[PDB]
Amino acid sequence: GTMMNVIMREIGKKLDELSREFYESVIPPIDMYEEGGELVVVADLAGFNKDKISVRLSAQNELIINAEREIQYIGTKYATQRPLKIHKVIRLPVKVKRDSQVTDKYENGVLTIRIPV
Amino acid sequence: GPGTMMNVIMREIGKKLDELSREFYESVIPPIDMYEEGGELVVVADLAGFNKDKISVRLSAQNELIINAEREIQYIGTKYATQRPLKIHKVIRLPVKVKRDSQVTDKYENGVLTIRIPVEGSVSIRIE
Amino acid sequence: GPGTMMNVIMREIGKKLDELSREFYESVIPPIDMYEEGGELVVVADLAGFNKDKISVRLSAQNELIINAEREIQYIGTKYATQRPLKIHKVIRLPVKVKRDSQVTDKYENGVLTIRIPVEGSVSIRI
Amino acid sequence: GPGTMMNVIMREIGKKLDELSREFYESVIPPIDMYEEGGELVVVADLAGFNKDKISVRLSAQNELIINAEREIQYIGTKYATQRPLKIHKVIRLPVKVRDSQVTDKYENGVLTIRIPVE
Ligand SMILES: [Cl-]
Ligand SMILES: [Cl-]
Ligand SMILES: [Cl-]
Repeated sequence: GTMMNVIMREIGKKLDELSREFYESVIPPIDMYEEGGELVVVADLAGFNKDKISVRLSAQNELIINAEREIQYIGTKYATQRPLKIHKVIRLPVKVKRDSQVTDKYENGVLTIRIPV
Repeated sequence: GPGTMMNVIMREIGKKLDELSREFYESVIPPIDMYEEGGELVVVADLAGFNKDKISVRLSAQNELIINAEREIQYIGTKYATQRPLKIHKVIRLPVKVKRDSQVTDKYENGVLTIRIPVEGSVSIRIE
Repeated sequence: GPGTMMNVIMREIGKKLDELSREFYESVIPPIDMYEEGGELVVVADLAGFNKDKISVRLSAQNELIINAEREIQYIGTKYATQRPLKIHKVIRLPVKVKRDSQVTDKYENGVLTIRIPVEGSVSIRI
Repeated sequence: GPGTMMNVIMREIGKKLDELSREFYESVIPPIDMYEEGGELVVVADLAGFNKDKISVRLSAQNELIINAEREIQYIGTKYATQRPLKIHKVIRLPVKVRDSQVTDKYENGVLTIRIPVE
């Protein structure tokens, strides 16, 4: 549910055995700043397909990042921490114009989003 | 009923875990997948936005894999959130015994670091 | 070896504790002094920045004192911290039985709330 | 230094909100509000029951803002609880950059309101 519950779930773990469920809550970390008249969001979101990443602006001034991937490995599996599904809701600091041109770029695993304000 | 400090503390922990800091991500990133097939151990790590030259992989004498990375991120203008990690030091305990002597391959594509490691199926050799 | 998650969580909570939430202070304000003098129980509460009409005081069936208080912080500007409480509900176990028949007096000055509660009591005898 | 607040809070684990220690409130009082309007930055702190003369504020080398206060409390009777803090030392990290400047404080209704002007 909450972050606290997510994080407390991992409380007795070593740092190399954190659950997938935890990374599905915590990924992606996000940088946010405003420069040149637009609001810029930057996400570390490695190893997804561009057609499998969705970005959304809510009525509620929330930025929603969605991503999905499938991962199947041949052989003996020892750790499967990399997240399959991502759902990141970001409340926006400053109001964004309803009609706007929004730019995004996905490179080197990094998702950069530019929203005019 | 006066209520308890315990609940107060719990409630406050919750608030503090609600938004997570860069230092927190520096300690948990990368998440890894780890699997063995055809006498190879593979580690796959989500490690977006680094330069190949700034990443290091080290195999220790304790059968551990060490992933290191560092970057600089420039912030201009008002900055509301700064979660993305600048420095990475992930220590992974390897599930199977691996051959330090043999050749280790890795690659870095789409933010994903992959490390292929030969597994010891024989008698171990130490070259030092 | 590999770090511990626990230490990470500890570190993460610890460094944020210098700034504590409004809800935390709504839980712990006010601190009180309590002492019996002159056949009445005296409760002294550090409760700054309230309007005297917004403070209310009650006495439970379970021999508790309840100190309620409410206020709104209007202040406009670019906020950096919001620690100060808005609503106060504090329930205090009273160490002696109160005479439920008697008038309770409360004074409020310098943010300090003083409450005097007449109590029931008798000289102890061992014949 | 760091982790001191953790220890302060964790010391009251297992207590009812009824019976929190003086030392707790000594570390935790006062709650503050911080916000900038105009050139000055205003700090509103709930610091009931002090004597204005006894209240001291300085600005630090590290640019932390320091609030000091001391007082005595008097009881005639049987004491059941003494939570109210006697000595207050609050170090506040300043968000805006500092250059020693004029500071204005007004202490009314137990509320300390201070204005600091930063460039
Ligand atoms: Cl959605
Ligand atoms: Cl190392
Ligand atoms: Cl000093």
